[PDB]
Amino acid sequence: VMKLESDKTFPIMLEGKINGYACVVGGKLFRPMHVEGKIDNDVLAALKTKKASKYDLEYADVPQNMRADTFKYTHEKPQGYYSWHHGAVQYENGRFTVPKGVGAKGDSGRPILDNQGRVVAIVLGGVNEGSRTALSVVMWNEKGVTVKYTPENCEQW
Amino acid sequence: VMKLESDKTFPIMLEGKINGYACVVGGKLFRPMHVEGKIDNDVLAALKTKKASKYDLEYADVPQNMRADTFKYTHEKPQGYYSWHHGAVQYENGRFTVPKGVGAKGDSGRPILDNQGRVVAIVLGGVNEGSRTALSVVMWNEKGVTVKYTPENCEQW
Amino acid sequence: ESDKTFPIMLEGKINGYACVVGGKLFRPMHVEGKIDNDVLAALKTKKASKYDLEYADVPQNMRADTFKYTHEKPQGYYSWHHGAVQYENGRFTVPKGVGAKGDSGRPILDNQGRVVAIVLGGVNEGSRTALSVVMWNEKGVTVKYTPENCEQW
Repeated sequence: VMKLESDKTFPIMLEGKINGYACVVGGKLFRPMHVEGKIDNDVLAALKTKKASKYDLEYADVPQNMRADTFKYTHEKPQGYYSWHHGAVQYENGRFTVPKGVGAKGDSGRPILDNQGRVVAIVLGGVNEGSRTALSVVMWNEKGVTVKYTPENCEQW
Repeated sequence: VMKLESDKTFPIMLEGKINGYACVVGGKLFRPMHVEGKIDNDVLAALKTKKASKYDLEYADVPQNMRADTFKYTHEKPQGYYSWHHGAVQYENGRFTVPKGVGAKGDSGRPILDNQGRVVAIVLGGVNEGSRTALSVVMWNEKGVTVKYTPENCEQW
Repeated sequence: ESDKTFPIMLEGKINGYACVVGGKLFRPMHVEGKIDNDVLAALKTKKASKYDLEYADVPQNMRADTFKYTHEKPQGYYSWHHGAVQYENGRFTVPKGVGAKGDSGRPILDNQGRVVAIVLGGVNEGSRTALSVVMWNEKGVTVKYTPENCEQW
């Protein structure tokens, strides 16, 4: 039994450029609503999406054959660190932050993960606040309720 | 357990039981006047309501943080079928009907929706007329004017 | 048996190789072209970017006719299409002047003919050339090792 985890995030192409990302979490597929482009994946690109303006997210149910190859998600956000494509992600007092100079237009849609490989949030954008850059994200509390958090003067990515 | 859609109808409690429902439509919260009890949502339960005896409806503007996530309504009511918590609702000859045995005390305030998810009416009560049971409701016409219809010998739910 | 690794054709040349290991088809992600086998060439692959690989579950009527792999990498000699390979310090090495563009995808086997790693690239380090590979540990976990300044093949 060879367990090779496959990509669960996919670049959204626009004018031949990576304008953001989509990902599959909990049998669903998500993409930031403010981000335009075509998912670099035929199968997923064809799926019709329901829109949730409140969360700047569009989503669709992933095909049956993919139901088992998606990110698991959790509400557990103890203060400490997590990871995302660019590296270390800090979580403290309800805000996710990354190092100054990391993160810019194009990262919208990237997931944030705990050490157990579980998704704790999806990035929508950010803003530099001194030595750190605070992120705008979609998260989830214990009840499964989706919550969107956006920092002061945030910039959509 | 991911919840992407917000609730739009909320039960009204009275002595531990559900006595009726309130719902958010067009940025406003509606509640049947004849129904007493506390809305099971602290923010909505505290809003000061404006009364309109004629329509047996109480209402108040929803706080902006919820204005966007409320039902869309319409005056379009072509003869045919609609839906509500209990199932198929028929609309013919200017009145809504449901099968016998469906609809009772506790259903006042529930909305009836069209296939596009828009609210066409709010239930205030009903009366059995044989194989079918006729509903009392408040609807909306062209001018956006609220209109109330009550079958013969109706009884408030 | 005998054909478990196939060439990946591009513009008429062999840009690399694909192989079936443990009921799965493997193909380097940085290698473009079509597998030299309609059956494998027809399967839809999933991307495994962290490992620079693309794979697909081979059909059932084939799972038994594919390479058998192992995590067992005891210091010693191994083999591949170009000859001897040495495993020492969690690193696979080949003699200098051996291995280059077109080898990505080739498997390395133990004395029992079991795959122990798939070649992704390599970088010369004097008399020996260090290989970048994809392998497995004592837990069935797929791993990717890449030497410094490793050029893709």
